[PDB]
Amino acid sequence: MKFSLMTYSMVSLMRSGEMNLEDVIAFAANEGFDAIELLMVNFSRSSDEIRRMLETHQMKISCIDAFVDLAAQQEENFLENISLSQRIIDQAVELSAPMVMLVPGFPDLIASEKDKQQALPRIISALQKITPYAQSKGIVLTIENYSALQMPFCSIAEVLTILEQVPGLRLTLDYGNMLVAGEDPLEAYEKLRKYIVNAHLKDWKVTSGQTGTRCADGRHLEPSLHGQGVINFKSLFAEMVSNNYKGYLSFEYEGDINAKEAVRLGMMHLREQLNEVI
Amino acid sequence: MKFSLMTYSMVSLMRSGEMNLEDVIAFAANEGFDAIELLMVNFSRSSDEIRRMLETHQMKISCIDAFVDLAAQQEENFLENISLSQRIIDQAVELSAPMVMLVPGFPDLIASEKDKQQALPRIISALQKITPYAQSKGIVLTIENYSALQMPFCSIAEVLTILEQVPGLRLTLDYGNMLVAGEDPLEAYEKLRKYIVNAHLKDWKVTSGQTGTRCADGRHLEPSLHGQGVINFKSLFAEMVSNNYKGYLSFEYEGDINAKEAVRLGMMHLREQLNEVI
Ligand SMILES: [Mn+2]
Ligand SMILES: [Mn+2]
Repeated sequence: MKFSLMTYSMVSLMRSGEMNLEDVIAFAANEGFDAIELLMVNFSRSSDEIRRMLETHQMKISCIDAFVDLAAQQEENFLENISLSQRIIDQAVELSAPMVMLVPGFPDLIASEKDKQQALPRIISALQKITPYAQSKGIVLTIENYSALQMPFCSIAEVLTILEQVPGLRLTLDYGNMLVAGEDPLEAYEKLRKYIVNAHLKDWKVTSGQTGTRCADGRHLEPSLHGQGVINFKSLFAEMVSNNYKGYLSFEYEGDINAKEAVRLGMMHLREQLNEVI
Repeated sequence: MKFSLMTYSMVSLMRSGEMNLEDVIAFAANEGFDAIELLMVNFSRSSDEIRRMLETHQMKISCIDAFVDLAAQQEENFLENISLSQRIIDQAVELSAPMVMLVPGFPDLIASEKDKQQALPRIISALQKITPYAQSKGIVLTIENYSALQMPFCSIAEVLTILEQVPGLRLTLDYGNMLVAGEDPLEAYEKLRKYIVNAHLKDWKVTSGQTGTRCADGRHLEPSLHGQGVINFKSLFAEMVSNNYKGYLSFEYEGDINAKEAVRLGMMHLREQLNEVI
């Protein structure tokens, strides 16, 4: 039951220039994380440089995350996105990360029911091409269940449909995203357990006005510090220990509290809950 | 002073299957719009049937909108995104749309201040290749000022810096997005007037909790029906009339009110304000 810190959780401070990637790695080390989950949106940093930072701070990468448009209808773009996915797998090899997580589409690019219906077999086809490459390189490929419901990979049923058609594909369960999709997060873990090799932990609190995140049941949702919202982390941890889960628990925070403070506060809660289970 | 309906404003009902594209075109005609502004996320609709729908309902396309990653760091992907942009221009020719609007990056793909700095010259170089192609096809190419501030095309200064480096490039001014960026919308119009060939009209109201849109000055923002928020549309209309603006005013709504109701309500307000000017 090791914890990893998503670099995406620190994106506010990376965007302001207050933290660079090495600062995020050093902060993860200082806060007792076993790994980082590295969001990769370009290859501008050399592998040598990242490896140096990891060695300096005695840190590992548990998983590399990327957004890739595997729903692309244009053949040349679709093919280049499969190629980009293979480049990401190569980066995992170079950086000793055991796993990749792809978000295989973009919500603004699905603008109708027909678009969603067409995106699904396209995404499946792409993953059927990418996963064998990942396997040949010794890398575990996952997708994440998402929060924008026009994407055909949010509900338990949607993610199961993909996983059952892509040999060897695994799942990063974003526990909080399941709430947005109208699912019970614990039931999602139970139904998808055999596929779950990685997990994202984030929390939500209910609001009165629009947020750009409304779950299927109508409740307005705002990112919450972990333990201050509605997600029951202890029940998940109890089931995971019961089932001898061996993956990482990745800290995700998408809110507006200072990112370092949010990590310190939320990890206090998550560690307390895990200790109650252990 | 003509009005166009963004098909994006109807995206909720297209995603739910309640409206198809022809329904949006017929709705626009029934509500007295001169045109639609068509969001194009794929080429799956046949040009012949779109043209048929437009003739049936006596409607036009004022502008085609698309999202393309012109900041892509990987050369193969970047070149294919230039090619995709040229294909979008070809669709504008096939559909008799006189104008294209590109959103030239994706906010989740800019994860640091360094990424923003590197993205800007990349986007400019792409637009320097795409704009002569548009010119060769008689199409006016625009970008839109955006709302996620990690993208180097949100402030007045950022948009002006791009426009002044790309001969013939023009601007779709999203009046509400300027408010997100901490600018005065009317001042944005005044400073960018010579480039503005299309405009998006949307409104915002002020809220207390997290929304995924925080204005640069700290106010949390919620999509508003036009006239119920803080954007002064009459001042803009007065200046556009004084300057004899010849483009379209495009109706944008990103909120959760039923999309047909939102069009009817917001257009009542906007037409009243325009009538007060004339
Ligand atoms: Mn996640
Ligand atoms: Mn707009």
